[PDB]
Amino acid sequence: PPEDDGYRKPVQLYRHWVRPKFLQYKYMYNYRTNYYDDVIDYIDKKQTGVAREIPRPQTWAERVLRTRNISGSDIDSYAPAKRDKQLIQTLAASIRTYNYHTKAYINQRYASVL
Repeated sequence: PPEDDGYRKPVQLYRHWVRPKFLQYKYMYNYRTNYYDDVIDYIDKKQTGVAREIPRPQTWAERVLRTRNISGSDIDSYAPAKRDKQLIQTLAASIRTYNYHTKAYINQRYASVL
């Protein structure tokens, strides 16, 4: 249908007025920063003396995983809690190991006949 179209039509909707700016959206900024993050990281830690291999180019999915690694990890990090809670009862059992002990074996007699 849009073959004999030429241009993309003049201005419309003059009287009502629409189109507030909507100037910024977050993930677009994330993508823009993503396209340069690896190279800027490489260079600015290069002046610090720490070494890294060449910034191999990354694909879009690779870029998104990179972004999640640099952003999702920062916003989502709750590793320590359940581990120590689970270790709590193991330690409690470790104290509880007394259980009156005693009896046992390889412990009998006093004879010196060898």
